[PDB]
Amino acid sequence: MAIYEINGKKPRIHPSAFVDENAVVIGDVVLEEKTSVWPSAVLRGDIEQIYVGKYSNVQDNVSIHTSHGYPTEIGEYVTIGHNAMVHGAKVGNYVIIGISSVILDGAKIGDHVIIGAGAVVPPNKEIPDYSLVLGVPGKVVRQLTEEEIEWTKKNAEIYVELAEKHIKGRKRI
Amino acid sequence: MAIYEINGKKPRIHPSAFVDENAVVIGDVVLEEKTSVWPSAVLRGDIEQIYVGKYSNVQDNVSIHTSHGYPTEIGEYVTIGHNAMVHGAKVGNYVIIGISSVILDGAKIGDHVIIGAGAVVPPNKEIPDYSLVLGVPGKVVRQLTEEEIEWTKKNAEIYVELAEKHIKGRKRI
Amino acid sequence: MAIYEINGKKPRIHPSAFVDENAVVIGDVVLEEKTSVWPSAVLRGDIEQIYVGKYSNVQDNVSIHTSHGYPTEIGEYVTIGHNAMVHGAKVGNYVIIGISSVILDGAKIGDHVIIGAGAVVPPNKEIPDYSLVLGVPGKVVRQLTEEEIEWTKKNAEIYVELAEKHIKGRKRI
Ligand SMILES: [Ca+2]
Ligand SMILES: [Ca+2]
Ligand SMILES: [Ca+2]
Ligand SMILES: [Ca+2]
Ligand SMILES: [Ca+2]
Ligand SMILES: [Ca+2]
Ligand SMILES: [Ca+2]
Ligand SMILES: [Ca+2]
Ligand SMILES: [Cl-]
Ligand SMILES: [Cl-]
Ligand SMILES: [Cl-]
Ligand SMILES: [Zn+2]
Ligand SMILES: [Zn+2]
Ligand SMILES: [Zn+2]
Repeated sequence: MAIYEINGKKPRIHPSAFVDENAVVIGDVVLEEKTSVWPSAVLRGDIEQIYVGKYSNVQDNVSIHTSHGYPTEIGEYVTIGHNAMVHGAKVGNYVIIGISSVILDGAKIGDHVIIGAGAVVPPNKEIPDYSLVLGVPGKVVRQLTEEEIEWTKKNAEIYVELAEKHIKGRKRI
Repeated sequence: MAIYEINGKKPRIHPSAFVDENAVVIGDVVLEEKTSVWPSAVLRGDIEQIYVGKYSNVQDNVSIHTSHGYPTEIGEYVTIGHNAMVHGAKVGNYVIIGISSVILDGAKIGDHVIIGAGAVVPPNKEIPDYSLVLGVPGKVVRQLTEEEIEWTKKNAEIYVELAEKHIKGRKRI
Repeated sequence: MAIYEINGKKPRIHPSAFVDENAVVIGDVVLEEKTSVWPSAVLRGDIEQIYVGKYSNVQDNVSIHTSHGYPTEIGEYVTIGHNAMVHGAKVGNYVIIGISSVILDGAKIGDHVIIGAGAVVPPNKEIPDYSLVLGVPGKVVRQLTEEEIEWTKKNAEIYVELAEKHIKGRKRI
């Protein structure tokens, strides 16, 4: 994307990662292998670090930030849905963060979790593995089905391929 | 906006359309006559096509995407509110998509419909004509009034004029 | 940010304000001393004026707009959270607009108010001072605590310092 350093920090971006030139990555941000950051997404690492694990995607118009003492750590095969916002939270592996949802400071999202579109996970809220979270404040309404569990990985894999397609075939006109 | 092709697809944009240079239009996207795409809006046509009918506007920080087998088709005189997100859905004519609302895959929004701000239309949800939709999950709470019906067109017309004003009078400083 | 005039209006920006180059400021917009506009934020002053008072911040992916007869006026020490949207509303001093929340036309937000993440303040809704607002439609659920009241200022002060850090230490790479 448009990539920036701020005072002593430069983003650490794996060569295989896709960062749309219209995305904004600033400071203390780590993007691992096969990650992807889409148009208009903002990863502002000007306070605590923002870490994005392997095979994870940060979709269009998403914002990721932190609070003092609350870094944002994202696991592997994580899908951060369009227009969602993650703030100073810990997100496990195989997690689908719903479109336009919000994850607040201190929250701990387990593995194989789906956060519904528009849901808001309150500060310090701990979400167990295999949970479906809906509402504002977000509640665990039930456990995921086998189909949804397979989807928590599939969604991310689709993006890994999409990222490569953009890396190789995008052309500004 | 910042316009891009991806592998064999180039956006088809009508000469009268306004696409803010800060918007992002990629791939298989069709923008008809008198449409407008505002700052920070993202129309990513990298899977299925995104079609935007005549006199329709896609406001600031909006994201439009699709899923395999689920293209996004927008009708005429449609207002896609600031920060809203439309994903693989069919939207009819004279529809006001509320600010920061979400329309999910397979949804079919009828004509002369108003989706409230922050509402979430679930996947495959069918919304009848003349409906007011509120909530998460979005429910049809009542039919529109005559004033609201006239507004479903007026809102779009205001934007058609606004688009022309920007086309002719915008200047970067 | 990317700054623009539209027909006779040029933004009035105080020398001390920070406007990220990835933000979009258009037309009739006033940004006072020590204000800050972050990446992907959009302040579109193409209808009525958008005024942002001293020490206030407009975070990443936020959109601010107006309606005919409804300008947007923001007071001092106001924090407009990531991905929030303010439309033709009046916001007082020491107000925290929650992440991904929505403030609609004609709304009047009092001083020392916290709007919860994802909440939607309905058109013409008046929120009294020292209120905590939650829900859709947004309701005053209780008065703020002393800690929250001190936070309504602290949040903004953190940003004033952050803005200066970016003004002096940002570097594109
Ligand atoms: Ca390695
Ligand atoms: Ca944006
Ligand atoms: Ca948003
Ligand atoms: Ca390969
Ligand atoms: Ca024609
Ligand atoms: Ca004309
Ligand atoms: Ca002064
Ligand atoms: Ca100083
Ligand atoms: Cl729970
Ligand atoms: Cl219904
Ligand atoms: Cl109330
Ligand atoms: Zn923040
Ligand atoms: Zn998508
Ligand atoms: Zn508007």
